[PDB]
Amino acid sequence: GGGSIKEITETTQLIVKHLAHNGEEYSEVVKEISEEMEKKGLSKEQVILLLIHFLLLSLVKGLSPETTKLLMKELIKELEKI
Repeated sequence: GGGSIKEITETTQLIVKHLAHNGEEYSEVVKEISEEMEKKGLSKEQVILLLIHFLLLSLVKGLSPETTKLLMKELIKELEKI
């Protein structure tokens, strides 16, 4: 439901640090993206969904950390409208 998402965030950072040559640059994106999700009041379930969405953009689709950050920011905005 709600609460802190730092545990979910730190796990995602560690996941992407391990599976990407530029994992550190992705981890910083996870940090900035997670703080925006907790700012926008998104639920834990939305955070996990979006963090897994970030993992698939970065690690599966091969999108740069800057690209994924832009897409995650636009997805967070779309979520707060609903």
